[PDB]
Amino acid sequence: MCMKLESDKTFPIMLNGQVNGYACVVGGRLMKPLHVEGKIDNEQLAAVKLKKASMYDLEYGDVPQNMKSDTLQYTSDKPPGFYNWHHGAVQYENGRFTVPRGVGGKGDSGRPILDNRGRVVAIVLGGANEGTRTALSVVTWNQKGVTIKDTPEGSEPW
Amino acid sequence: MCMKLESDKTFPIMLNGQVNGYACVVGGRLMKPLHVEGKIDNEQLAAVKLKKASMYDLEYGDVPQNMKSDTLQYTSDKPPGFYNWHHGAVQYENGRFTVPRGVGGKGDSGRPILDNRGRVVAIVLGGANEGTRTALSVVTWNQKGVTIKDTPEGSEPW
Amino acid sequence: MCMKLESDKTFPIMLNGQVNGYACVVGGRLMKPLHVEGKIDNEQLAAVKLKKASMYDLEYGDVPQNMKSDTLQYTSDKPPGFYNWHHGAVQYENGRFTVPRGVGGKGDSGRPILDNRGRVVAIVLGGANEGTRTALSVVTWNQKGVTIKDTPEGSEPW
Amino acid sequence: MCMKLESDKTFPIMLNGQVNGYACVVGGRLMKPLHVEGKIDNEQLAAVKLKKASMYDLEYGDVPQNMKSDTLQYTSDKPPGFYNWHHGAVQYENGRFTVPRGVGGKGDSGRPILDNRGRVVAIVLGGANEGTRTALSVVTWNQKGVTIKDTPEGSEPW
Repeated sequence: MCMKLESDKTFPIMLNGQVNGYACVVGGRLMKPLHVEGKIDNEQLAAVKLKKASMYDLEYGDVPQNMKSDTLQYTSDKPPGFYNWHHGAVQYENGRFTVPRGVGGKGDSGRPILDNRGRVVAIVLGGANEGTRTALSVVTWNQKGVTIKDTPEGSEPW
Repeated sequence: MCMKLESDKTFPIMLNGQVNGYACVVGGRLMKPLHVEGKIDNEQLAAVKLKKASMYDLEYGDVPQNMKSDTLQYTSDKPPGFYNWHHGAVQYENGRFTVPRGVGGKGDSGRPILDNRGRVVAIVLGGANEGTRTALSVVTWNQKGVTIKDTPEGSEPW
Repeated sequence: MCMKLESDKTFPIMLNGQVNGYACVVGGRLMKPLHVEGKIDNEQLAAVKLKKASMYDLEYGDVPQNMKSDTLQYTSDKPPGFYNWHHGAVQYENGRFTVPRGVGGKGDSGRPILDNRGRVVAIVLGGANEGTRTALSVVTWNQKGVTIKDTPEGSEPW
Repeated sequence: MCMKLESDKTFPIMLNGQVNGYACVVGGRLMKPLHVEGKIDNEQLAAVKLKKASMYDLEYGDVPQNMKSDTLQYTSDKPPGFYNWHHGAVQYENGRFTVPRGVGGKGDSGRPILDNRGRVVAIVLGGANEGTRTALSVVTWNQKGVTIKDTPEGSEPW
């Protein structure tokens, strides 16, 4: 469903032995979290220059020679309820994302959140424990279309 | 229906003798009426510092970790029609909330008013007897999402 | 008959370790033993002031607003013998109270004795010890209606 | 199996909103960890005065009346492996207590490891994920029977 579109499209961040985060291409732009250290695979886009965003906890750069294809696409249209994920289902309510407790941790701090049509609405960065379902510190796009970072209080980077 | 959803979300307040008004938790925020005195039953949120909002007759505060299973999402979208309720059914004809004649009484002045899909649109404070189908004063949200009061006539605050 | 009627009428006293006595609501007044120590349950009824009658080994006070359905009227009329009781049956032969040996004991100081019509007739505070029929030191009401203290020799209060 | 066996003996420790650890009744001793902060439940086993250890990261005391039910015999007679547990089965291969991946989180820092005959063998404190399979820092009893600590490298309390 969602994993068949995310696979071979979202690229791991190797810390020389284990994955630390994930890097994703949206709109022809490669981006990966700033707090995640390591080297991304495949030589065709591992040498891309990334510039810091600091406030968004992201580093973004343009992937070359394949911007026409292999684009996840992004959309600000976010009707609440039942968005899919590589770890199952996340729910949208009151301007905030919720995931079941327990799932999520280190190594999952860069995965995108897709739609029913393979469209990205989110790039997960961190999470905060909220008792029964944990919230997600995440960059999204508001109604106008500008990137905004939503952080629940006390959110570690998973 | 509404009783099942409001269970384990609506926490009554006792005056150390008996219940004198419920307290609601909406949007990750506890709020109780100003005129309701006494401590609340659930001791986890009985020790939270509560800020006065005496224009709206509510003490409000932030829940510690009950963001899910006490969310009880609110929306300002209130189409005219019928809404479910703790006791019976309420209606939003002509921009006001009216209950049947005999229902409603002292000690029952914190009850939320839910939607068809279980979204709180109203918080009951008091009410007045406008013949049959008595209206009731209530804290709601306008079109822009800003909290307002609706206090019709000489509504005795129970 | 006796077990159903004494339910929600005999209010246990806790010394924060265990039940150690019963406080009884009769005639529109609460009364509990002096020699029992701890905190009465039913926090509505725990907050009332109790004044001491050291002559009858009691603390008595006015009950809260629950006038109706919580009277439990007492009877000065005492036909001899065959009275029901919480732990069994008592007897009123020769103006004294006799029980089978082995009943009662520490932690059971304050349970009432009911008549055939369910009206309370006696509230025990301790007990003597005869070989077969154990005696009970008790607060009863005289044939004129004035309260009296019937205590046999060697009444262990427990 | 062990879930029913250790029930009503493994008393949880409150973080004032949830459970952050477990306490054990071993040989009349109320054993709870020191890093697990908060208030222990009940009142019979909560009002006692505990004495810190700070070398084994436990705290101990005595029960006043519960000796009839304070029945959890500790035993150092320990063949290497195949021991039950609250969650699964633990293995003592190569002189080290071992568990599969993942299981064990916050709220699970104080529960005993039982024997095949319902005897307490170990009291878990923390763990580390390294080597072939993850290992546990735990307080146990050696061959001579004196209290001993076994701790891996980088064994933070989960």
